[PDB]
Amino acid sequence: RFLKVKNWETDVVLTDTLHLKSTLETGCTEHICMGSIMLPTKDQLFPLAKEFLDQYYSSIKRFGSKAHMDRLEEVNKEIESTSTYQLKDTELIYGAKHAWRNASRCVGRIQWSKLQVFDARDCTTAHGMFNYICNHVKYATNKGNLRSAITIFPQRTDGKHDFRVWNSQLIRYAGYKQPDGSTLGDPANVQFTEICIQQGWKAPRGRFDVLPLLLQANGNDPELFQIPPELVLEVPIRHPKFDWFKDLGLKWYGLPAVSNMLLEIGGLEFSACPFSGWYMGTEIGVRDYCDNSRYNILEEVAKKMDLDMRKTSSLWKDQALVEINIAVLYSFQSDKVTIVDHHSATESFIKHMENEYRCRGGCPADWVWIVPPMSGSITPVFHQEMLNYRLTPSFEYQPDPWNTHVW
Amino acid sequence: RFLKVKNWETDVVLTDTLHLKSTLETGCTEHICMGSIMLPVRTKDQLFPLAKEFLDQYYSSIKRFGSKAHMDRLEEVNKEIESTSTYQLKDTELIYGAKHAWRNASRCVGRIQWSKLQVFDARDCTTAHGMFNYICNHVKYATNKGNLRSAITIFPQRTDGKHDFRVWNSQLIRYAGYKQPDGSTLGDPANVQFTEICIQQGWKAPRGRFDVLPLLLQANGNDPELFQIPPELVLEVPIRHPKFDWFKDLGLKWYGLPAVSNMLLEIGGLEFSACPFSGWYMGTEIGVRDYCDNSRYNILEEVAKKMDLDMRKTSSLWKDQALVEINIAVLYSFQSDKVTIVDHHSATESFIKHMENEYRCRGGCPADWVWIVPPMSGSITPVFHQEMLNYRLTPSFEYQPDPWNTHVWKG
Ligand code: HEM
Ligand code: HEM
Ligand SMILES: Cc1cc(N)nc(C[C@@H]2CNC[C@@H]2OCCNCC(F)(F)c2cccc(F)c2)c1
Ligand SMILES: Cc1cc(N)nc(C[C@@H]2CNC[C@@H]2OCCNCC(F)(F)c2cccc(F)c2)c1
Ligand SMILES: C[C@H](O)[C@H](O)[C@H]1CNc2nc(N)[nH]c(=O)c2N1
Ligand SMILES: C[C@H](O)[C@H](O)[C@H]1CNc2nc(N)[nH]c(=O)c2N1
Ligand SMILES: [Zn+2]
Repeated sequence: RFLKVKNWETDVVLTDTLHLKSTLETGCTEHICMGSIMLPTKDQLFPLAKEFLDQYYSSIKRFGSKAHMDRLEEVNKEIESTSTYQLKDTELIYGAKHAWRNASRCVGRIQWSKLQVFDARDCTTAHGMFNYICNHVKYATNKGNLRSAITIFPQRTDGKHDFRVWNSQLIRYAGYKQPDGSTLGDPANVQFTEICIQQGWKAPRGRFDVLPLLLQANGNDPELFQIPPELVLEVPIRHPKFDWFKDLGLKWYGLPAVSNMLLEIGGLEFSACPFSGWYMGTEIGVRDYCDNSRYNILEEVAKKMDLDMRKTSSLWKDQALVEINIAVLYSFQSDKVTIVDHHSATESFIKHMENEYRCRGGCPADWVWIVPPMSGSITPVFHQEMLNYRLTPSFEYQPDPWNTHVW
Repeated sequence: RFLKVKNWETDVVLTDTLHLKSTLETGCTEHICMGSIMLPVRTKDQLFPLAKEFLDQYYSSIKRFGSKAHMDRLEEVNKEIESTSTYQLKDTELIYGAKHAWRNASRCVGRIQWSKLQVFDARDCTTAHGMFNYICNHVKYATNKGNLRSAITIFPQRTDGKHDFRVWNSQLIRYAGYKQPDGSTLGDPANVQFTEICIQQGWKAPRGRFDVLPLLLQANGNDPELFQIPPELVLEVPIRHPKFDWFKDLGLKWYGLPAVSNMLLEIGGLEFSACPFSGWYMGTEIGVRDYCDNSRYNILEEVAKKMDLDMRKTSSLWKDQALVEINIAVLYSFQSDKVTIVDHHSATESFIKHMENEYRCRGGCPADWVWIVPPMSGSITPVFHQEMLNYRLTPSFEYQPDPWNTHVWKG
């Protein structure tokens, strides 16, 4: 029942008891581990609400109090009569923060309790969604001094009136297939860009075109909105040593903001809940720039560095990778836009894990995602055993709405 | 039933059926994943089924399933177990079994090579001196003056668990470690405990930074005995850098032959507690782990100091810069000395081709992503982007606890 995790660098051993509260399935079984797979009614709703409210009242040291019992009574009456219920503001804030706390793939959770929650449950139209999202963008960006935030649109009802942000992130670049076979812009976004144009977007047809928002309110057909250009903070990428680096013409945006997940709190489902923090540098320098399926820039940089590209064993890919990641960090830091390096972020996560074991009895963590995509074992998380399990409140991936939607 | 894995870079999707042949447990449940946990006497009753499963697999592989030879071998083994409580593998079976234990090793990125394994049958061995001679021969054959050849030496199987053959060393070749009164460590800090055991057993320690440890060998459950591998059989590579002439004066070297000696080989329910095996290094093992782990030789600072990197803030990525240069130096040095080594790009690319082939001909390839992805430059290797399924197939290699914890000292 009680499980131990060992750090092999320090010999520190921690005991996990929190996993006993896990509810949902991992995808693994006693016969098969799926650790590396990316995607592994009134009757159902009351136990979910009760479980949540119990943890909430426990959190504020009022478990088994009259107010605890009265709220449980209130919620039960509301579900029986209306088939759902509404969260109190205090409950919504607690829930959003805990969804982040429970996000096993997130290295940045030392920050979990510092989250600004924007209650957008009074929103009714796609134009309303756009205004809420602009305000989130401006608040979170804060002229480069980034602040974590989430904006929460109305919860699911019958499932035919969902609020959804069609975009995977609030800010991303367009991709276009070229009449010569190559891709201009971000190849990740070709399909979404096409849907945008199909819905009327006038595409600039450049390499770094900020995509418009496609917003769905109340199960309606999604609508197109452009984020005011002056709210989208971008960083030109230069290198502190290589003057030629700026000539690659690279830039990235300052605000990482995931907009396609589903927030579950107390059995209630918030299908539009865009949230934002700040970048860890490797996301941009390793994945966005160097994935073969993305901007794929390793060859160009290595050439400009005049490395021997004839043999893999010269480690030319590795040398150029480090330089790209040095450039990303330098550029953000020079322009006073919040960023964290992978050494700093992983060190903080280990401290967060220790805090969580001490105060909560554990911390669900997914090693496959937590270990950075470069220099893995020179970061402390590589050497740390982690247990992965699912706790609620939670964030869950949801499929692209253009698969599901009927026009 | 069918399980799919996807490659997120190529969109190639593969379908696993081989997982249906798995019966042993992973550590994981529907409620918890233990994929990053390093560590997640048989009765007759349990032995014949295991022997039957194995022999069925072997006879299928030689296309003789259900033959008279297959049926006669089943009867022969059944009678041997009923009568003696165990059985002996034919040489052909032992070879097939050792190759399949490697093919099945989900943490091994080098498995494209699995069918090329030289098997040394040491089941006639009776004493520690006998074990020493067999291990010396293994080292010489596998080293092959730098042109490394994969091999395994298999000592007698477990009988009652009171007469185990064991190599106490975790690898045939490793360097000593010495803890100093001031808390600093000379040599490899991973080996301090074992080094103290060797000294207690009578080893005269040179007390330098790269002293090759002696072998500590246990035959037939007896107390282990110390033996020094002839120095002329231990091939080493001094580490230098192609551009940085100061790299040589760090005084680094490493041994050419990686040889794991602490694992248990299970074939058909039989347990081979002493089965040292060897291949060749992937460079990152040495350049990333052995040299740069904080708990090992821990050379990053000294290298970065000599490179004159900005060390006041981690965001200069000085650790990452020094890491790459160290790994270039390891590959360069081995290559210049004509000692077989593989870089992480080549090894992972070959692994993906191996895995795809296995899906096509075998219906699967169990793989442990946490171990298969290299400890540097993870996402610029193709394995990072490849979904994997981890499950346990037999024959297999299993970790066993260090024998000094469990040994009954005879005196
Ligand atoms: C404040 C700074 C933050 C940092 C440095 C950070 C860092 C990261 C990183 C590096 C990842 C892996 C992302 C990837 O590889 O795509 C991640 C994932 C994730 N983060 Fe955090 N994060 C931060 C804030 C937040 C916030 C505010 C939330 C929610 C309120 C959050 C929830 C999540 C979730 C749910 C995932 C998994 C996403 C997915 O499945 O695609 N993070 N984070
Ligand atoms: C021929 C070249 C080979 C290469 C490049 C190679 C590469 C590797 C690497 C990089 C690892 C992870 C090592 C670590 O992090 O400690 C590994 C693990 C492993 N290898 Fe291979 N290997 C080779 C040959 C072999 C052979 C000949 C066998 C057995 C016959 C074998 C069986 C295993 C096993 C059982 C593990 C898991 C070890 C453990 O749990 O400690 N390998 N290999
Ligand atoms: C298939 C699938 C499943 C899943 N759960 N998730 C995905 C998104 C992928 C994961 N890996 C790359 C891409 O995710 C891109 C988004 N990255 C995270 C971030 F940049 F948006 C971010 C960083 C810090 C804070 C913050 F709020 C947001 C795909
Ligand atoms: C706790 C625990 C469990 C486990 N299964 N295993 C360990 C050995 C660890 C794994 N990671 C570092 C160390 O293993 C060190 C040995 N590495 C493998 C090698 F170098 F010997 C080798 C390389 C290529 C071919 C070959 F035949 C041998 C510890
Ligand atoms: C197949 C494998 O699970 C996949 O490539 C994962 C690996 N680890 C990751 N880790 C993070 N942080 N983000 C990712 O997108 C991925 N991708
Ligand atoms: C805790 C974690 O599982 C551990 O540090 C693992 C990670 N991946 C590894 N991968 C390899 N090849 N070898 C190792 O020793 C490890 N160590
Ligand atoms: Zn698992």
